[PDB]
Amino acid sequence: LSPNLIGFNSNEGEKLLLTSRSREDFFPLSMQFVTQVNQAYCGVASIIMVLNSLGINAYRVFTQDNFFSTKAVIAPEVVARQGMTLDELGRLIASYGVKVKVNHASDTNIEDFRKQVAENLKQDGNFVIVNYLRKEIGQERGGHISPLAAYNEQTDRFLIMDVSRYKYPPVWVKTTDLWKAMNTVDSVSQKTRGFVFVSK
Ligand SMILES: *C(=O)[C@H](CS)NC(=O)CC[C@H](N)C(=O)O
Ligand SMILES: [Ca+2]
Ligand SMILES: [Cl-]
Repeated sequence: LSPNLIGFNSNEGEKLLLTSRSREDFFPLSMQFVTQVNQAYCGVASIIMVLNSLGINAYRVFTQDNFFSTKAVIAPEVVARQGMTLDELGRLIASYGVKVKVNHASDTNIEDFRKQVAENLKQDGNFVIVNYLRKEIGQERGGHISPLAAYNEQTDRFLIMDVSRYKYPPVWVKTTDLWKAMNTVDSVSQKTRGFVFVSK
């Protein structure tokens, strides 16, 4: 990992969870944590984690293999090649009748991101998924999607539950770096990246 990130797979990373007071969502999300089934499915993995964490009925559970079994929003063949945009992520979640608030970085700011997300992370029954450019947080890749689990107030870092579990552990990222990474233009959408709030 680049030195600006603190891996959850370290004593320091564990301590950031232990000293966080905005960490409720870590529990149900970790309980549903999955590895993206292929290199393009980060958004699908993120969605099914959140849907299962919310208790959404599809035992009747969501799976990356059953998610598209919704197709009218975006075809699985398109997602397999290109992933999904922030707006497509919103619509895919909404296709199962769940409430979504999509926040493009261009329409908000770092202070409101931090405040609203930190408050959300204290609450069960709702969740946050981020869409960000990996290069901007010191990681390898283009645009990625994963849920957020916790916020450490002392260090101003958010815990990303990275669904690329074969490649990276969950990481604690500085708010400033995560903001910079969301405040990037996705060439597919020609819109900024950002974050989504998900609730019943
Ligand atoms: C994760 O597996 C995929 C890899 S392409 N990423 C996304 O679905 C986000 C894609 C979107 N266009 C972006 O660039 O942020
Ligand atoms: Ca929450
Ligand atoms: Cl799965």
